Amino acid sequence: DVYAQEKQDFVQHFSQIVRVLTEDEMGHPEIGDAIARLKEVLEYNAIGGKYNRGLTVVVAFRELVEPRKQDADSLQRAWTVGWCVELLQAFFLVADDIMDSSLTRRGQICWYQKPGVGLDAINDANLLEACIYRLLKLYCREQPYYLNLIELFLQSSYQTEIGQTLDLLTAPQGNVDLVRFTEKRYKSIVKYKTAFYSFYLPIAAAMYMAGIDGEKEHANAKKILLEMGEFFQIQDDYLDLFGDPSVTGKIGTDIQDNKCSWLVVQCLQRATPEQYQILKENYGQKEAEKVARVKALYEELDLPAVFLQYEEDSYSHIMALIEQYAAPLPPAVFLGLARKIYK
Amino acid sequence: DVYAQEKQDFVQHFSQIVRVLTEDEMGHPEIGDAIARLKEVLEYNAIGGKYNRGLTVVVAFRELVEPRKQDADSLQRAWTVGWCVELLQAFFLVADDIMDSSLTRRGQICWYQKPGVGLDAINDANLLEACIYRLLKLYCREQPYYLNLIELFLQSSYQTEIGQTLDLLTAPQGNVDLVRFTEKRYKSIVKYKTAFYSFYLPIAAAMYMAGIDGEKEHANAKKILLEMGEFFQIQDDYLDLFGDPSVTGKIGTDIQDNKCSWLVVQCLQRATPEQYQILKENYGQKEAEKVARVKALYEELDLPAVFLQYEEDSYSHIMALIEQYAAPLPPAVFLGLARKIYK
Ligand SMILES: O=C(O)Cn1c(C(=O)NCP(=O)(O)O)cc2ccc3ccccc3c21
Ligand SMILES: O=C(O)Cn1c(C(=O)NCP(=O)(O)O)cc2ccc3ccccc3c21
Repeated sequence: DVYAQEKQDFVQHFSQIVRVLTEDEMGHPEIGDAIARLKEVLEYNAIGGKYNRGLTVVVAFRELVEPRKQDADSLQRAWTVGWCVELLQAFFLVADDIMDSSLTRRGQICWYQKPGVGLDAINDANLLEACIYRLLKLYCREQPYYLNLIELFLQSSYQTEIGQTLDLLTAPQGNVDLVRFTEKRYKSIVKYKTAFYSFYLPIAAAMYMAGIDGEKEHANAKKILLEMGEFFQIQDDYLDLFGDPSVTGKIGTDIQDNKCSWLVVQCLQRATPEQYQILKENYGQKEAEKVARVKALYEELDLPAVFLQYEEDSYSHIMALIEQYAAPLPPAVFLGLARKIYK
Repeated sequence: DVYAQEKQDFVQHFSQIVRVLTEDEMGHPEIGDAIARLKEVLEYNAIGGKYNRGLTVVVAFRELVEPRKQDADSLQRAWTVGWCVELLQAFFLVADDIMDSSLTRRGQICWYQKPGVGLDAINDANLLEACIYRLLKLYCREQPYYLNLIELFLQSSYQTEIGQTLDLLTAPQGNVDLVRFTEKRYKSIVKYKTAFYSFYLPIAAAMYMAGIDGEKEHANAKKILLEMGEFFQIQDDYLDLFGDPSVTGKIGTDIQDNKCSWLVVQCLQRATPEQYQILKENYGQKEAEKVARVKALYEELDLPAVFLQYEEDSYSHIMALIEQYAAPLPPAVFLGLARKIYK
């Protein structure tokens, strides 16, 4: 697989990414100690995940570009830009983990939870953000898509930040209100907090690198990718509760955390006044006796079937979008991504 | 005064800055609630300070530009770019306040300390950062210095972030170590965390807007401004303990907070082994009986006189730099700034 294959070269390029970002220490040894911490920040936070968003940039670049323009440098820039997406993600996860008072990320202790870190991780998160642009300058300054990538990563940060503000306003840290749990809000949080940075940003970066800078091509790609974003999160929320924790490699947290999940949204859309009250109680509770009750109400409301139906219609919808908006790009750009997301 | 005069127009432009940043709500009412919070973030965090860094951009722009090129739009962009510096500063202060577990900023409750905020202020700090670039795109996209300003604000964020990492490594939250309190470190923290963003960034922004984009002109300006930065912080640390709290409008916190202040650095440079131990005890302590002891040791070591001597040599040094590096810029750019900083 394009992904399974290149995952090695992508992860092996990280050694250079680090060497390169820890090279301004040469002229200024005065800040060596801060760069030593900056190294530790990257090693701990950019490494450990699936690298799929970062890999998408590499994969999409190969697919969008004529094989003769794929020289040593072009690929060095594709891996780098791929890494910038991972670095952007590392910056959000470090900060999101602080904000939601989390204990683990990828089964490991959250960076801020590590001794000697704590709220210093707020600065660490900022340094991860700074590196996107440091690399972008180091590898793409002379490229004609340079300004386009800076603006893309910047728009992408803003979009996520807006999404996060929306999420935070919707599900506060100790507020059992389901009035603000509307589908219009769920769809909105997903567009801003996840869909944009996870699906639009990686393909869009490759597009700019390929010379595809047109507003219409990007609008067409944005149309397709944002809908893939929407499904990804809906499936993520379904799998959170009904997924097999062996294959998923994670156990259900959603209900216990008062999350505006797709499941609750649907539950709230299809619930008798008493069923609303049953939820109004058991939601946001750490107690296994209470978590079991919601799981049971969702099941009673045939949400696994409502999800199955949604998955069918969604894949049917994405194909319609790919048909309509992929042109003039290679449909494979989108088809490859959809295959990895759907089942 | 250029400052005292324009402070009104600068502060009155903030109403537009806000209107403009809260205008993407028109096409997307779906995120209205997040923008409503985004409004509250700006009103609370960008307003309330002296606006001197922001004002420097306006003042320097007028001084660097031929009065005929100063049309409605040019000034609208100068006020905006001025505001971006304030927004950059707002982003650091919100985050620094969280990190150092502070109670007040400009005598008012810290944004994060306000009910319903807390660590959500980490995201708020990011939104303040996002706005720099949102405004930059809104007002300067079509200007030839556009990319130069994005890179400037970005380099400036990185520099401060590095400075902050350095500071955090030097003075941890409950670590009485004076081994790392060297002058080389003090000078380093000051260059990165303050001098760059406070003095280089504002003048540099005006320079780019004026067409002054040359590496040498910027190196020459950087030479002068970074030294002004160094004094500013040294005076800030002196005034922290020995300033009249009426005129200063602030009371001494430094010693109680284990800060790598200029005073301690000098105290440590000129201290008998027993004087080292006297400090090793009383420093980082909240007790007024212990804070009085350090104040008394500094006095014993004639640091107010060591500072007076430093101020004299420093002003003498800045004038030498202005003589050597201001050309071809108007020396008044630098002279005006120095007058406001020195006594
Ligand atoms: O990485 C993920 O969370 C999901 N994911 C997966 C995935 O984990 N599939 C299950 P597996 O790794 O066990 O075989 C693949 C893949 C590809 C491209 C992507 C782009 C944006 C966002 C996600 C993406 C993505
Ligand atoms: O605003 C400040 O903290 C200091 N400050 C002052 C100042 O407060 N002077 C005392 P005052 O307001 O009571 O008369 C002025 C002035 C000007 C340009 C500056 C540029 C970068 C950084 C600081 C600056 C600056």
